[PDB]
Amino acid sequence: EGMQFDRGYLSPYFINKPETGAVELESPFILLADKKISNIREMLPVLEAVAKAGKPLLIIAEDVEGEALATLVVNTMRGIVKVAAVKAPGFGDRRKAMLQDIATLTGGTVISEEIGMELEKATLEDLGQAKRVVINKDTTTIIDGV
Repeated sequence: EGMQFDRGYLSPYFINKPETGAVELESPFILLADKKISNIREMLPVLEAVAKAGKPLLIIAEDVEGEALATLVVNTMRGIVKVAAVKAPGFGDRRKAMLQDIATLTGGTVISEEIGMELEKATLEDLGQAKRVVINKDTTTIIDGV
């Protein structure tokens, strides 16, 4: 089964499983960010972290756009980074609540704009973990969250 929400990849170029036509990440770390990520400079700490741990990264945020989404995608296409990004589900307080539920499910911490919750201060410990994540055009599924 696995927890599944109605939000798909923010880019088909995150697809790493041709035979499926979808994104499939094994033993991924999951960044839960209740905010819009537009600058990759802010993402570097987490990106360095997952790379050192040798695991791919799923990003679930209010939105991943602009330069951050572009840079992320090109580097994914080039095989330099192992990531997939999707929008958090819901709107208003529902978004926050669902992000927290996913956080609890995966043992992660929801990064935000609040003091001490900055994305640039995020560590491997703030990331949720799951056995596998599957993302297609319409949905994201988190399987066996720690």
